[PDB]
Amino acid sequence: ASPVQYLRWGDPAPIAAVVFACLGLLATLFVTVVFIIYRDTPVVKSSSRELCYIILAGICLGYLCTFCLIAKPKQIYCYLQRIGIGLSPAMSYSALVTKTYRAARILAMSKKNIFEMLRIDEGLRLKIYKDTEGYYTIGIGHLLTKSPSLNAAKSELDKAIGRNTNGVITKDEAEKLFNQDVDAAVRGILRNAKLKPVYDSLDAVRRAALINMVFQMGETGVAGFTNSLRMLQQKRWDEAAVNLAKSRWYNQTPNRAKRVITTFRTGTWDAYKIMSACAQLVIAFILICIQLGIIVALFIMEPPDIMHEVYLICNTTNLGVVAPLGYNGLLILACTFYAFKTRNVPANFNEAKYIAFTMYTTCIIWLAFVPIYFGSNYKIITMCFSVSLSATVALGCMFVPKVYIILAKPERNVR
Ligand SMILES: CCCCCCCC/C=C\CCCCCCCC(=O)O
Ligand SMILES: CCCCCCCC/C=C\CCCCCCCC(=O)O
Ligand SMILES: CCCCCCCC/C=C\CCCCCCCC(=O)O
Ligand SMILES: CCCCCCCC/C=C\CCCCCCCC(=O)O
Repeated sequence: ASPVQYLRWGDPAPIAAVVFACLGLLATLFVTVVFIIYRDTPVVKSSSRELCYIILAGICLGYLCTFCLIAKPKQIYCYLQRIGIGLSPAMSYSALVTKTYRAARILAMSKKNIFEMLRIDEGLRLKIYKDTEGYYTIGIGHLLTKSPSLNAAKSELDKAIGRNTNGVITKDEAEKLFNQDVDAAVRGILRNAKLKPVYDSLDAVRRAALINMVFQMGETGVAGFTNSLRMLQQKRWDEAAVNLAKSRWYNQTPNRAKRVITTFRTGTWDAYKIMSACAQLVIAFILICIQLGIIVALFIMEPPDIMHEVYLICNTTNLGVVAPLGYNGLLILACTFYAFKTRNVPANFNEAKYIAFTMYTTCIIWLAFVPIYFGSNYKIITMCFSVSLSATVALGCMFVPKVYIILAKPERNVR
């Protein structure tokens, strides 16, 4: 009848879900108006604002589902229940997986440049060899094993590549091996206090130049260029260029040092030799249309109907929940994969950090939703609270920090 009547009767649940949904709707409208009024601010215009609007619409639909699950005895409401509870997480996570996939592609294309730089400078061997220390190595100085068995080296190489290599790889396989080495080198940099301040206060190209220097001499040797590192930190490229040209490393390996110094100076890859926007909308549209087609197919197979109360009970069985839940869970898994592969990306004021934390919480909440909902005797209220909680964790972990930066730190809103 009425949630207030159920509160007066002794059930403090329907009116609570209504208040939750109303607060969520008000918060979604607040965040949307903030992001529209401040569309040209660098914090908003740096991400996919259209995909952000798609995610906001998903959150709003997830909150509106409570008014469908707690409504009057009507048929269109039994339809809109399934539509909303299937499309809200779909609408959010399709845009989210598009964003995370584009971020992962950007990261791969960024590492490709360092691979090309150190292929030009250091070199590469597609067959297994031994380093000067006498240990099995292949590619751009990638250690296979410290053990003295060529068969063990080939075993670890096959285990790392995933194919019967027989001691021979390709350039892309060598790039895959080189990505782990550059990750380890960056970790070694961020742990030394004589290299981390410069590394964090640089752009990508100069970070790559410093990585090349570390690959050539080591972190302890690169830490010797104290004055030049401080010049680079203070964005004094023209002076650091000369001070590096005065070095003994420049006189021992001049050809590579010239390119590294020119890279440090100009900030471009000119010294060496080396995803659309409307496409993301269409991809998210297709991913949402797949879920909508699932929903329509279940409408045709199992037509909605009132079973037969403030709860509009419908004939929604378990399959009509399992299939959309399954597709949304696959979306969540892909989202989590691509957001974990990009967890340390600092773009958009470290947006991927909050994205990854939100994806972790969503995975946990859904893994808990399965046995809680399916082993429950109050399924409508649990569905209400679960959808509202997922929308809430999304809106709070992803959009609340941005609105906080906009409406409280207007000076940090700079590229
Ligand atoms: C920071 C701003 C405040 C945020 C918290 C707002 C809290 C709102 C909570 C619910 C309001 C009261 C619910 C209405 C009770 C209905 C019972 C009746 O009217 O008879
Ligand atoms: C009446 C339902 C609740 C209305 C409050 C929520 C309003 C925002 C809803 C979803 C955000 C995405 C929809 C609009 C996108 C931005 C509009 C635009 O840029 O033209
Ligand atoms: C501050 C935000 C919350 C303010 C209090 C809002 C709670 C009371 C509002 C009305 C709830 C009506 C919900 C509609 C469901 C009843 C329809 C039905 O049961 O058939
Ligand atoms: C970007 C995603 C936009 C999604 C917004 C909401 C989606 C609503 C889409 C159309 C609903 C049509 C459902 C079919 C009607 C019932 C008839 C039937 O299936 O037999």
